[PDB]
Amino acid sequence: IPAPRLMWLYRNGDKHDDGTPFFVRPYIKSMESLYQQITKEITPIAGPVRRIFDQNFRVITDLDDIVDGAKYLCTSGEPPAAYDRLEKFLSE
Repeated sequence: IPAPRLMWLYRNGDKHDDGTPFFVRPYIKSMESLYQQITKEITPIAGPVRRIFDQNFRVITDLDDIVDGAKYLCTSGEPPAAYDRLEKFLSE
């Protein structure tokens, strides 16, 4: 049983978002449960979170795929924002 993994959450389309740290507690078992807790934290101006992308724009489909310390782009069902809005999300 791992310790709670850390996600650096980025608000889709908010080019000034410097990232919001979020700890995935071990009880979270479904994606919708995770989306709900993430929505509470970052409150996207486009509605509750429905999609989370890693920095290679792969959609997260299961909790086991989350990487401690990785950065994630959260959308409300829209595609990722234009590239020039993604500089902070995409920086190493």
